[PDB]
Amino acid sequence: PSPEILALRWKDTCAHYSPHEWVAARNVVTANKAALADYFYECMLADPNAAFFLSDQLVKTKLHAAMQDWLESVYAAAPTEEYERTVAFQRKVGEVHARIDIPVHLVTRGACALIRRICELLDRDASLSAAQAAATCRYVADVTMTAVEMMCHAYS
Amino acid sequence: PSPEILALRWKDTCAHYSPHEWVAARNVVTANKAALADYFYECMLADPNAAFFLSDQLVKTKLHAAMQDWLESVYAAAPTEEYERTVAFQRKVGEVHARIDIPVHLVTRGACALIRRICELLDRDASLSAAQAAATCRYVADVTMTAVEMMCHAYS
Ligand code: HEM
Ligand code: HEM
Ligand SMILES: [C-]#N
Ligand SMILES: [C-]#N
Repeated sequence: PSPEILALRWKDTCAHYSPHEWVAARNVVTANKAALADYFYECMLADPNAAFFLSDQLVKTKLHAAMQDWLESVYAAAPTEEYERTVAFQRKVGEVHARIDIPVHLVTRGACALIRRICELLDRDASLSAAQAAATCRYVADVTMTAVEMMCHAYS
Repeated sequence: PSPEILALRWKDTCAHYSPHEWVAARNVVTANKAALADYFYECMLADPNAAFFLSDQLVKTKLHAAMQDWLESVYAAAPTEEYERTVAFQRKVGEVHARIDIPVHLVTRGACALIRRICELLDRDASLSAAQAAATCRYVADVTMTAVEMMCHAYS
């Protein structure tokens, strides 16, 4: 299952939306990427079953920054047309988790935390119309879940 | 990992929203459950990797109806306070998929199809304010992903 094939799925998912959704989403994510990373590790480190796989040092020195870079990569893909590069990266991230047996149910819960908080931030974005915010939230759920799908290829 | 423990997670997720979000979501889902099932199997049977696991007869005679019942169960849980019953059901559904080795990445893509189409339907619901529709879409993503999390427990 090659990256140029997986890139079609990413391109097709994003093509359901306009560049306006891509930009609105990428703007809220870049403006809040540290706060989104904070919320992700706040949610995970609180569950003892998730904390099992995480050290405070690993989060502080590596993963907190990596999560910000992951978010930027996901939301840069469609605007910069870097589909093949992004899907290739998602596949490798998935392989990292599968190799150390991160329970897939915690990966999906993590994805949900990011989708929820990004869509909460979009709802409060005064620069978007009701219709534009709505379309952007649908894109955020779609593109995040596409990234999660690529990551979850490693688990089969 | 008992059902009364898993029920806390479902209750907590739904408690982030008001009964207004629960009802708006349950109303759009019940009104469109057959059309949502249609869209789910339209998306899956189109991918040859997913069609591998599905016969037209299995979809026509069992799963199409089961998907409608799954949707009704997910959106009935918070309004009827049947948390323990719903999480118990989700766990068993997950076990069905894990036993016949349904790739988890296809389960997540399926969940995304339902979230996308339900939120598309909510956007067009003239009876909801912009703010109410927004809150309801966030609930739909959260509660669907909670159901998916419960299903994915079987894969670890
Ligand atoms: C949406 C969900 C997730 C995303 C986007 C994500 C992101 C990432 C990324 C980008 C890396 C690679 C870091 C690097 O090598 O630069 C990574 C690795 C890792 N992730 Fe996640 N992750 C997710 C879910 C989880 C969950 C649920 C856990 C644990 C409960 C977890 C624990 C880890 C661990 C332990 C590593 C390896 C760190 C190291 O030892 O190199 N991740 N993750
Ligand atoms: C959100 C995702 C999904 C939901 C909500 C869901 C729902 C269900 C439910 C409720 C059942 C139990 C039916 C019964 O015993 O009454 C079931 C079984 C089954 N599902 Fe799914 N499913 C999902 C994803 C998938 C995917 C991605 C595939 C395949 C590519 C798949 C294929 C099957 C098969 C083959 C069975 C067993 C049917 C039988 O032989 O008894 N499902 N699913
Ligand atoms: C992965 N943090
Ligand atoms: C499962 N259809």
